[PDB]
Amino acid sequence: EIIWESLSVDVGSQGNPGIVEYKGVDTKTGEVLFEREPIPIGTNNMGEFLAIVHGLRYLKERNSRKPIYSNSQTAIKWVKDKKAKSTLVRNEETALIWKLVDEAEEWLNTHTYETPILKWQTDKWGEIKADY
Amino acid sequence: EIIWESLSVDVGSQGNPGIVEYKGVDTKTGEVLFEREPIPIGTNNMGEFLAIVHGLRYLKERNSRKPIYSNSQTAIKWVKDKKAKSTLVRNEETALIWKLVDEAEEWLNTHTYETPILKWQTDKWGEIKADY
DNA sequence: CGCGAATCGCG
DNA sequence: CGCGAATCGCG
Repeated sequence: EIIWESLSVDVGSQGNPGIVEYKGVDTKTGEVLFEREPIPIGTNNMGEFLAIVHGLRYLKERNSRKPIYSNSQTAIKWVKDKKAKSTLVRNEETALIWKLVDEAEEWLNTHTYETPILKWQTDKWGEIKADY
Repeated sequence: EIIWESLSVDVGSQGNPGIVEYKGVDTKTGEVLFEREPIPIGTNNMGEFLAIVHGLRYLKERNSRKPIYSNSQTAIKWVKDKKAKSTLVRNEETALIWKLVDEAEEWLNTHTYETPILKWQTDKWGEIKADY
């Protein structure tokens, strides 16, 4: 079952592709540990991929042993693969989200980390904490 | 139902990826109208994509009004899209099949053709004629 | 509404 | 055996 001493990372979109944001919350207290303000164009999967890698950087900085939960099979797999296999066109309007994704991949390719990245089982455990 | 005055195009593989060949046969008489000798490395889908575009070039040359049948949803869609969305790595060993695919796409991009490309319904009509 | 992973026919 | 199109959870 559930490690409550953990970080849950969630993405917020509505229109997909469209404005995307994300945050990292303490799984137990719901305390917001980091948040990214709205990016004008991205996809759910790119935003959740960024949320996971930001969570990794955040916990590594803090020397934390906590795991990360995500409800996204896709973003967990992209993090494992060190590759975000997004279909989002690369153009002037998507340049920011692609720059951030590209740089998150480079981070993954050049650092080690011990944080377990675990799948949040929404059908058994309810909504990921503080789900947008 | 079935237009018997037509061309059926089929691919032959075994190992996929692996040696690939294809041919075009008269749907009715089974007469072999063209055949490509074995290409040492390709995939089923790339071979069937080539078989369809070869069939188009063959019939156009002959001023023929005949349709082409294929049992491949994938190769029909790649021909429609004028793009073969193969995952086959581009390396020294796959250079020949990729050169042929690239040149078949260019053909599609630079010619018009009236040949209908129709899906062969194997579950109702049995095996595509002269199936390898 | 769209995004992508996980889940048939074909040789 | 693998190749790709057609066919769930998530916000």
